[PDB]
Amino acid sequence: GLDFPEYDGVDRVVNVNAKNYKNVFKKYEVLALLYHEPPEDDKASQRQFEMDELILELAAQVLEDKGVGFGMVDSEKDAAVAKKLGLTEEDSVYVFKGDEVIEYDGEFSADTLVEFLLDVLEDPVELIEGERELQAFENIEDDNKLIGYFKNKDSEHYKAYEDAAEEFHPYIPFFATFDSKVAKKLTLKLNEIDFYEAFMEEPVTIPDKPNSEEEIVSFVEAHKRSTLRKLKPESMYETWEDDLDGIHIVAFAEETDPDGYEFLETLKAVAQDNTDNPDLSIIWIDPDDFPLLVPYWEKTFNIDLSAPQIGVVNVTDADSVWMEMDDEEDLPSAEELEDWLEDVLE
Amino acid sequence: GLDFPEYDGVDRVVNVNAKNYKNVFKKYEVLALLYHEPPEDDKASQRQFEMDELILELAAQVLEDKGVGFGMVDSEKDAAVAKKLGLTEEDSVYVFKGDEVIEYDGEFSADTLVEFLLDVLEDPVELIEGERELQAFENIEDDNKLIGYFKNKDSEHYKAYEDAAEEFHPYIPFFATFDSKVAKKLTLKLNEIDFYEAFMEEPVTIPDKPNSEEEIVSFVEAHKRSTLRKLKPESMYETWEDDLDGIHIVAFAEETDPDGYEFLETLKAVAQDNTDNPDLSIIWIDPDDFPLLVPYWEKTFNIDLSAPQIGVVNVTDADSVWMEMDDEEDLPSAEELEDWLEDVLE
Ligand SMILES: *[C@@H]1O[C@H](CO)[C@@H](O[C@@H]2O[C@H](CO)[C@@H](O)[C@H](O)[C@H]2NC(C)=O)[C@H](O)[C@H]1NC(C)=O
Ligand SMILES: *[C@@H]1O[C@H](CO)[C@@H](O)[C@H](O)[C@H]1NC(C)=O
Ligand SMILES: [Ca+2]
Ligand SMILES: [Ca+2]
Ligand SMILES: [Ca+2]
Ligand SMILES: [Ca+2]
Ligand SMILES: [Ca+2]
Ligand SMILES: [Ca+2]
Ligand SMILES: [Ca+2]
Ligand SMILES: [Ca+2]
Ligand SMILES: [Ca+2]
Ligand SMILES: [Ca+2]
Repeated sequence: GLDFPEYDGVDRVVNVNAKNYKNVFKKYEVLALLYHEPPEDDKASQRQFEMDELILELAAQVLEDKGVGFGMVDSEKDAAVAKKLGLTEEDSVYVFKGDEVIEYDGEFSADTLVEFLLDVLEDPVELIEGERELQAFENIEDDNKLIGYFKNKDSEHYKAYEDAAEEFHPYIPFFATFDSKVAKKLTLKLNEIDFYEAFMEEPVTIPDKPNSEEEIVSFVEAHKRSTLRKLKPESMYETWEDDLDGIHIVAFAEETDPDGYEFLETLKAVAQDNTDNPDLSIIWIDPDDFPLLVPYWEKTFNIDLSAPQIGVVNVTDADSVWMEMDDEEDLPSAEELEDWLEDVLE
Repeated sequence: GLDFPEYDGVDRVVNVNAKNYKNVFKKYEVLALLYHEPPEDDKASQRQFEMDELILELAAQVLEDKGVGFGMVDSEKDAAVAKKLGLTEEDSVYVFKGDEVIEYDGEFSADTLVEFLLDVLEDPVELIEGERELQAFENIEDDNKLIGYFKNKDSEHYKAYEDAAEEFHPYIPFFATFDSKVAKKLTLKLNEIDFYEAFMEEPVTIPDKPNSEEEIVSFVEAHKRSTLRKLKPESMYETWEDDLDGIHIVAFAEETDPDGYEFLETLKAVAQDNTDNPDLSIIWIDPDDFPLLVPYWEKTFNIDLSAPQIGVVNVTDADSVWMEMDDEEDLPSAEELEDWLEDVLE
């Protein structure tokens, strides 16, 4: 029978240098550039560099037909190109779509990169027309989302909303509808924009509508750090490095597992009860999203990720404390969680 | 501060040859061997071979602490070793756990390989004691599962049950209880074994209890092909190559998406209504499980995997037919699906 697709071994990652970098940007709508330090001469360093190149090669093969290019910029050999393009963070990926530039800070894998770039290709604002499109919108809960009601696609207040959407694309989805019926179900006046914090039932409306590009961006910046945030591969590093006071409240819960789903519903509740605390942000990690880190997590934290967990992690040395839970008795409720949090921090 | 783990570039994949293969099998509890053809000389083939070596290297690093080794066996240079070990399927992975041998036939990626090998390390039979462990068992539906009720692990009929579990480890989970309360909830007599076909509400009891090792293996062999099957990466190739009559009924549905969950519930219903048809076998593909194949699938089948799909695929040329659904009307019902498949097949 016909075989599944496979990596064909063809090289597609452009070696970007001073003479071709201008042609490359014109060739591709979306361009992903790995800004890297010159590979050390030792064996292991040469292998690490090799792994990262092939990951780009595999991604380039997948996204060749959709017009996504992949390039490498050497921090010394191509230093002038780094200067003209603004590549500062060493050993990191930059994504270019038309004008805007995205400083990728997520997992460096073929799966995650292709997913992220496919989201990048999409327009910054997604429209909602039928009730099924609204019902899909109302079901999002692991991303902060915005919804606005505007008269037409040509409205001046919509372009400001769209321009603001470009500042957070694709991490934070921006939705808009021109159907008053959908707007009525959401209690959205004309040109009003609602911000739904992740895992929160009731939204927050942006004051002083209509809103300009700057008013929207300022609002999102002040509200993007949700009280409960999910560790997603597209942004795991940005999220983890955003520690409040040198520690993270980490909770492991497998959504598909019954014990994991129940424990998550408790977390959502604790977050809803304490959503106004400006210093509280809990990281939810679904171990199913990071299969390669599970053994490392069980080893470092001395926990069994087959059962739900919650703890405090020192981001400096990975020192940790974890709430103990009985495998026979029922899982702790919001009351027990709120009390366990207050004690370990006091 | 502290960095996430990374590939360190150290080589851990053993070059298995006639002089070391016996020492290797004594070193590791679980050993995965890539039986591979000698690498071709061209550039592209040299990259493909390189890609596959690093994927093994990445898994070798993740599972070093848990005692899992990784080796490569060349079909010509190590042909005598392949002879002694029984490595016939070229360019494929063989996993050895003590005595048993598992002929891996799944996705060749680090994520899937580590997930699979971690399941191999687990014992073949998982026990159920409390109420929470029971409810976790009852939630499984994408795997065929077995459950038996015995007196204790020293029982003769439990040891026969455990020996049979090794023949299907870890693809088919074998569960067992010694708790009479749990047995009552499952309507299980003593030494009775219930077989829950995937996506089915009611089990099938193995007749002529108590059952021997061979009676169980035979029963599972005759029931392994569930009427509805999920394409899982650990076994995607085995599933796909098991064409009914040179064709597959393929259904795409993203479980987390509301429209995909409903269409899956409809699929579950259609499967339950025809579970006694020996020829009907539907493959369910969750596009979230195969992010690198989504562009290839949308291009080949001319479908949009953001909406649920169902169709018939010729396994020889990837020719296909797909049920058109309106993006504004409600999703098709079980009857409408039964009406579309029987129509295209007649
Ligand atoms: C699936 O497609 C294959 C070809 O891609 C079909 O096989 C051909 O069938 C015709 C007559 O049916 C023969 O003349 C050709 O020689 C066959 N070619 C090959 C390569 O097998 C097959 O019939 C199709 N299956 C269905 C169910 O339509
Ligand atoms: C984290 O660990 C460091 C030592 O590595 C220690 O100095 C610091 O105080 C710890 N932080 C907290 C919040 O305990
Ligand atoms: Ca370069
Ligand atoms: Ca997103
Ligand atoms: Ca309002
Ligand atoms: Ca205003
Ligand atoms: Ca909040
Ligand atoms: Ca070898
Ligand atoms: Ca399994
Ligand atoms: Ca029964
Ligand atoms: Ca008998
Ligand atoms: Ca059946």
